[PDB]
Parts: sequence; structure tokens; C-alpha cells
Amino acid sequence: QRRFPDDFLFGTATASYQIEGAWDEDGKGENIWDYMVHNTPEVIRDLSNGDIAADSYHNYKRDVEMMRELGLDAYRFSLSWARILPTGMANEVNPAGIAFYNNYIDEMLKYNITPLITLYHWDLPQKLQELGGFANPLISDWFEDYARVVFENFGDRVKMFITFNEPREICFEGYGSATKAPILNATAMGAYLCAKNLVTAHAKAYYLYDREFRPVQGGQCGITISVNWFGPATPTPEDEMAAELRRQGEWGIYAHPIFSAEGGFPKELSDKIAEKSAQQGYPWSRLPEFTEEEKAFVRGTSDFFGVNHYTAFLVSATERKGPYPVPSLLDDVDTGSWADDSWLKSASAWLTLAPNSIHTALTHLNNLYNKPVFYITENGWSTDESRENSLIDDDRIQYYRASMESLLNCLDDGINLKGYMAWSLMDNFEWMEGYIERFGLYEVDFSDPARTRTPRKAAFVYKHIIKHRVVDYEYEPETMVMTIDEGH
Amino acid sequence: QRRFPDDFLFGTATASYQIEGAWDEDGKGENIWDYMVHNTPEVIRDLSNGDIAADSYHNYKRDVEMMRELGLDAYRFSLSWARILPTGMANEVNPAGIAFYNNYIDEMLKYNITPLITLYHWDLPQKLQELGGFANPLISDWFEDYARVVFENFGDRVKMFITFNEPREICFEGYGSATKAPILNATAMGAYLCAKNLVTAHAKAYYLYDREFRPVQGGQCGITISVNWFGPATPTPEDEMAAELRRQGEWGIYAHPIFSAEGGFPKELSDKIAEKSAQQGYPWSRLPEFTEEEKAFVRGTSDFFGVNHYTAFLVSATERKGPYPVPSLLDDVDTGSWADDSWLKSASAWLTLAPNSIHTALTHLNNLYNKPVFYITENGWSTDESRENSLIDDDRIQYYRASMESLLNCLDDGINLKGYMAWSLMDNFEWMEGYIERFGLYEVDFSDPARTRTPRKAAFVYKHIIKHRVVDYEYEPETMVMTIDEGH
Ligand SMILES: *[C@@H]1O[C@H](CO)[C@@H](O[C@@H]2O[C@H](CO)[C@@H](O)[C@H](O)[C@H]2NC(C)=O)[C@H](O)[C@H]1NC(C)=O
Ligand SMILES: *[C@@H]1O[C@H](CO)[C@@H](O[C@@H]2O[C@H](CO)[C@@H](O)[C@H](O)[C@H]2NC(C)=O)[C@H](O)[C@H]1NC(C)=O
Repeated sequence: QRRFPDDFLFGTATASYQIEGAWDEDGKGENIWDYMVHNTPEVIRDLSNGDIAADSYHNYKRDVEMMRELGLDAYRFSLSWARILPTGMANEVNPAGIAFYNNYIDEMLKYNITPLITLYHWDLPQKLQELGGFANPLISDWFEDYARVVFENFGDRVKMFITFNEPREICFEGYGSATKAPILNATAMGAYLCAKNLVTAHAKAYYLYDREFRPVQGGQCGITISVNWFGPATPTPEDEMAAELRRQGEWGIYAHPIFSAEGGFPKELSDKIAEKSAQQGYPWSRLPEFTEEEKAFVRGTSDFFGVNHYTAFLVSATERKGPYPVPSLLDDVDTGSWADDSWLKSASAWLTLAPNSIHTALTHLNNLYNKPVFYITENGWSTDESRENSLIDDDRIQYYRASMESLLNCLDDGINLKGYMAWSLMDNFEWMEGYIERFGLYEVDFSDPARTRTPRKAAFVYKHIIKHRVVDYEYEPETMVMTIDEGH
Repeated sequence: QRRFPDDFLFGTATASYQIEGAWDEDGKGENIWDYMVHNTPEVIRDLSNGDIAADSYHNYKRDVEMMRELGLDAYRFSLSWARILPTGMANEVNPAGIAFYNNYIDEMLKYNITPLITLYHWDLPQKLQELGGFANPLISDWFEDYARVVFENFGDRVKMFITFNEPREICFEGYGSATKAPILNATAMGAYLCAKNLVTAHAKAYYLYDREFRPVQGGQCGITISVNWFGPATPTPEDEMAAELRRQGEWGIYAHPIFSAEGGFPKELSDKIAEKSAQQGYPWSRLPEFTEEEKAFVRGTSDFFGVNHYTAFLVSATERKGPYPVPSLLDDVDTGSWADDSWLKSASAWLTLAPNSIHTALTHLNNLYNKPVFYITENGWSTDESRENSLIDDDRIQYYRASMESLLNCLDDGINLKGYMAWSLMDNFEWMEGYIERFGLYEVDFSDPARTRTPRKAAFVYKHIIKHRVVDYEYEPETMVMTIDEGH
């Protein structure tokens, strides 16, 4: 039997806007999601919002009770910048926001669950957005100041910080298009400008931690990037090339500056954007090139490579290029992309069960970026909220076991992989998709004001994998009621 | 009797959004006023907008005919950034946009009227505002690119450029509160952030002009700043000190970096902000102090001091302090201000006929900033739309004649004043006041599709002053019909 080492960290992950609720309580400022869903509710598919969500603001002791039921080693959550600094700036630190996170953290440590904190998981204060947000290079400073408040208030107890979660979803989807707040839809340059400012913010936050808190606190600071596998649709030179560009456009622009030896943006995509910008009449490249000291400043600034990974894609230089805006990043990249029709489908169009996809992605990164320290910070499966017998999720179980096998392949290739976090502990507000797509190991009842969390079959399977450290394909729980085991 | 020398440039001024109309014609992009008024029309007192305005886009030939009738030496108008560059960036230069400004200009020159062009008079493309506008340091570079296009296209014929009209109205009113688009109301630091970015954009446009255009074109590049006189309410050290600080807050903040010997922001106001910011718990000052390199970059970057001046105010250290937001610019300044109640009142609350105010403001500047070249780029009087017999404007006559006397006092004092531009050639969209407050020498019928222009009595008085170069207090126009005197 292949076995997970005892020290391998199993957890789950959530994000503040998706679970907390209490959106205008105890002095919390308005964020870009609050702003969007209140002004244009129609952008959410089921017309719902995160005003209450899973109400973790009030129900955090139950959340920890659920982590214990699972036997988790660690839990990854995010901090709401506007709950902590309602104006966005560090002149006003909200003590109710700080008390809550201290309460949640302290509850975790009481039962020996390791906290992993993400500083930014998509909920910028609306007041900062008014000033340009991630399009404004001053975001580096605002973020540095926020990171100080976070490290000094929580760093005594929390030893693993993530600056940003999924830059692509921040930059491309939020600034370069209309699929995430703040739906700026600045297709020509938004994504690239955001990219540059975000990785510079990261770097500043990193040097702060390294300079002013690491010596006393002894933790680590990193970043998480979404790295799905993108491979060539046909084993052809032109599709090998298309896939390479697609990777650079999907995650290379964010990872390269931080994790490459030389720094800056990926070279191939950079030349193609430059060519495109000139043909289009811009007196410079829509992709701002790094100066040599900017490259130096940003590279080397991560203690680990956090990887959010779900799936795989086939990429074609010619086929099935859905009409993209011009100019735009996906037009710059110039490729079509899709799932193999045989791969198991979830309730989310982009999400399929691609066999061994974690191992494929990490092997590529491990060779490309000089064998860094890896954590899988998100991986999971969506099911439709309308499903009959929604607590019985054999498809989710299938997906988790396949991810586990792929994690075990990574370990027997000597990839320095230290942990896995399932997305998500419980159902939550799934951005533009609202409550239609459910990722929880625990189901939440969003009609019920107590927001009762009930374990799905897969919660028991994950519990079983964590405890036994192997995947037993014959395991099915006899009872669907959770207990906490001894020592947890 | 005193006399204006023959070389004195008499003209009038207008701004693009206030007169042009054609707000979405011929590829023109959305600007911040289009956006504000179409999304929240109620912010305009009379529920008006500039969709059509005086329709100068179509009526420009009649506009020039009106300059001829007045016998103007010169005409100051603004260029619409979004009409020229619909996306805000220099990739697409809108040909119908350029053609319109080339037609307007070539018509002025055909009848020997000198064009003075303002690059920015408050109509930022909405696409650039989405990225933060003047809150975003990258505005410097966007503006420089826009300026290149302006100097390239029009500098062969236009030898006088003004970068920005009235930085206070842009920054304080627009970003620091809710009285101008884009009504961001970022009271704590919006004004100060904008201030820094605007004087930096100015300086870049200036060095661009100086290096790449001036040697061939032989023109000048300047800025216009609103400098109303602010004097002490009582002859007291406390009210002297209050008046100085108020001057620094209203205009010094914008003028000092560009026009003083040392550069940077004014010292007294800066220490005051740093003190307030410290006791408000900010980790730095809300006024970003210039580095030594920044101070040298921005200082010395104007060929003349364009002055918008209308009136004067009395200032107290203790009395009549309106309710100011905390933090804010007026709260940092911490003064009360009001017009002397004995002065003649116009249809605008802020605007009174303060006797000899031009001379008082300019004398102060002349001594403060070492004898620069001055133009009065705006000066004028407001009357109510509803006024009975709106073509008879003896109060306007009084204002203008007092202004002429004040200019002659300046010339007699040896102040290097080169010209005067009356606001405005015609009635136009008066921002938040719509068409309620009328400033025109010519009245416009805004319910008429042809937007007929008809001269007020004041048009005949101004025409007389330009012809004979003296103020005749006994002169009263014979006719209400206007003609072009030969030689014009
Ligand atoms: C976001 O911006 C894009 C690009 O400006 C818009 O997409 C286009 O709009 C027209 C009209 O709908 C389409 O026919 C074109 O295919 C697109 N234009 C270009 C230049 O590629 C899109 O509509 C905007 N989205 C939202 C939600 O406002
Ligand atoms: C712009 O911001 C100002 C300053 O915050 C707002 O003025 C006040 O509004 C709040 C309401 O929460 C009051 O409690 C304060 O007392 C007000 N300040 C003053 C000086 O009276 C104002 O509401 C905002 N303007 C908008 C949104 O148009």
C-alpha cells in the first residue's frame, strides 16, 4: 500500500467573503463584492449574495468543531481587509474585526489545528477600488501597510501566510474582464497592469515579513497561484507551442516574476504581446516590461509555491477559439481550450476529472522553477444544489481519490509537496455562480438562519484518508453522523 | 485716461464639455461627465446635461463669427481627450475628432484670431477613470501620450498651450469631495493624491513640449490656476496666518510645486497636514512630501502663469467655519471664509464683485513667484436664467468695467500681464448648476434646436473696450444688432 507520510498536512480551505456573512456588522467597511452585488445583483446567476453566506462570523466555533470531526491537521482561511481596515488604510484598525480573527485562530489552536492565513482572497475595500485598486501602483503601499497590521496582530500564533490567492482571478477576471468583481472589463491593459502591481505588492509584503517579523516569529510567507494543466490538443509542434503560450497567459505571468531565476514576465508571451500592441498602434507594449531592478526586487520573494489545482485542458492553436475581445489577453495568446469529452463532468463547466492532473502540473512546475516547496492550497469538486440525495456524492469521492493517487505519484518522484487542502470545508457563496454550485465536504442549508452544516459522504471518506493515510477503495461509512475521535 | 497697449490680447474662453455637444458622435468615447449625468442625473440642479449644450460641434463657424463681431484678438478653448482618444490611450486616434479641431482652428486663423488651447478642462475619458484617473500615478504617462498627440497635430498652428485648467476644481472638488465629476468624495486624501499626480503630469507634458516641439514650433506651454484673493478678515496676526494657510490650500498646493524656487508643496500647510495626520493615527502624512528629485522635476515647468480669477474672500482663524469632514483639506486648513457682504452679488453664491481683486491677487503672486508672465485666462459674471430682460446686463457691465480698471492698475504697477480672456463667449453648461447660471457675453436659447446665439448688452461694451482700448463709462450701445467692423 502506498502511504502518506505522517507529517504530510491535510486540511480544508475557505475565503472570507464566501463564508463570513456579517457584511456590515461591527464597523466592517464595504468591499468590492458588497458593492457589486448590491448595485448590480443580476451579475450573480441565482441573484444571491454573501450578506449572510454561511454566517461563519457568528458560527466559527462550529466550523472548528467540523475541522475536528474531520481530524484535520490544518485549516486555510482568509482575512477580510475591510473588516480589519474599513477605510482600506491603517489609520483605523477595527477592534471587532481583529477580535473575531483572534477568536477563530485561538479556537483552532485549542484543538491543535494549524492556521494558514491568506491576506487577500478577492475582497478589496471599495474605497481602494474608487482609487483604481490593483490598477493603481500605490496598491503596493496600501497592501504593505495592511500586511503589517496582519503580521503584528496574528503572527505570534500563525506561522504560514499567503499574500494573494489566485492572481489570474483577481487580474484577468476582475480587471481584464467581467467575470469577477470589480468587473472593470478593461480588456486591453487591465490584466497586465494588475499583474505587475500585484506581484510588486506581494514582494513588498514578503520583504516586510522577512525583515521585520520572521526573525521574531519564525514563520513563512508565500503566494498561491492557480495552476491547472494545459496540454496540447494534438501532439503537433503548433499545439505544443499554443499550450506553452496558454500556460504563460494563464499562470506564467504571475508565477514567472516571483519564481524564475531571471524574473520578469515569460519571454515568449511577452514578445507576442509586444508584436500585437505595435500592429494595434500602441506606442509601447500593453505588457509593461520589468526594468532590471524590478526583476531583482520581485524574484526570490516566496518561501513556497502554493498551487490551486483542479483540472486539465486541451489547447489548440486553431480549433474552438471562442470569440475573444480585441485587444485582450486571450486574443494575445490566440488559442482554443477545452476538456476531453470523456473526463467526468462536475456542476462547473470548466471543472472535469482529469486523471493524474495534479502530478502533471506539478512535474512541469517542479522542473521549470528549480524544485520549490509546494502546497496544494485548493482542490475539489462541485455538485448541483438541485441534486437528489445531495449528501451522497460518489462523484466527489471519485474525484478526491484520484487527487490522492496523484499526490502519491508526486511524492514517489521526490517532489517537495508538503500539504493538501480540500476546497471546501462547507458550501459557501461561489462568486458569480452563487449557491448553485456546491463544493462543501459539509452541506450548508442557506434557507435556515442557523445555516446548519451537515456532512456529505465525502467528508467521511476524507476523514478516513486522513486517519489511515491510505486510499481504501472499499471504504464507505456505515453511519452519516460525525464524531470526534480521541486526541482530536 | 488710461489705455491698454495695442499688444494686449483680449479674448474669451470656453471649455469642450460646456459647449460642444455631440457627446457620442463620430467615435467619441465616454467621459466622466457623460457618465455622471447619465447614471445619476439628479446631481445637476436643473436635471440638465451637456449631451447637446450649445452644439458647437456643429455650430463652430457661427462661434467664430461671434469672435469677429466682438473683434477678439484671441480665443481660449479646450480639447476633449475622449473625442481625440476614445479609449484614453494613443493607439486609436479618432480622425473625425482631429478634423473637428482642425476645422475650428483653421476658421479662427482665417479671420486672424489666435487660438489658445487647453489640453484638459475636466473631461477625463471614463475608461481612464475606471483605472483610478488622477488618483493613479500612471495618469502622468497617459497624459504625456495624449499631449504628444495634441502637440503633433495642432502645434504647427497653435503657439499657446495650457495643460490643465484649475487643478483645485479637478482634485479637491472632484476627488476630494462631491461637487465635480467624478464625485469620488475621498475626503481624507483624494485631493492630495490628485495634486501630486496632476503637477507631475503637467511637468511631463512640459518637458515633452520643450524638447520635441518647441524648437520647431516656437510656442509656449503653461498651466492655469484659480487664484481668487483670500485676505484676512481682521487686521490681526491670527487672521493673517489664517489667510496664508487658506491661500496655500486653495491654490498654493498646485502652484508652489511648479512656480516656486524650491518646489514641493507649501511648507506651512504641509506641517499642518503632517500634524493632523499624525494625531489621526495615519502612519505617514496624508500629504505625500516630495523627494528632492521630484521637487526639481516639477519646478520651473511653466512658461507662464495662467490665472483664473473672479473674486475675493475674507478669512478668519476662528469665525464661521463651515462644517468640514474629518479628515479633509478644509479641516486641515481650519479656517472660515466668506465674501464681504457689502459687495455686489451675482447669481452664483461664491461670486461677488470684489473691487480691484485682480490687482490684489496678481500683486501677491508677482512678489511670491519672482515676476513671471501672467495671463488672465478666465474672469466673468453670472446672471439668472429666469431674469426678466436677460439681454440687459448692467451688473455684468459693472463687473467687466471694474475688471478692466484692475488690469490697468496691474499694467501701471509693471506686472507683466499679457492678456485677458472673458468667461464666457456664450452661455454654456455650467457643470452642477446646468443652465441656471448664465455667464455668456452671448445668450444661448437652449430650448431651440439651432441653439441661437444673441448678443447681450455686455457684448457691445466689451467690443468697445477692445476697439478703443479704454473704459468709457458714458458709452452705451446704440444698437442690439451686431456687425463685423472691417479689418476683422
Ligand atoms: C467588455 O468589453 C468588451 C470589449 O470591449 C465587449 O465586447 C465587445 O462588444 C461588442 C458589442 O457587444 C462585440 O460585438 C465585440 O465582439 C466586442 N468588441 C471587441 C472590440 O472585441 C463587451 O461587451 C464588454 N462586456 C461588458 C459586460 O460590458
Ligand atoms: C461624502 O463624504 C462626506 C464626509 O464623510 C459625507 O458627509 C457626512 O456623511 C456622514 C454620513 O455617514 C455623516 O455622519 C457626517 O456627519 C457627514 N459629514 C459632514 C461634514 O457633514 C457625505 O455623506 C458624502 N457625500 C456623498 C456620498 O455624496
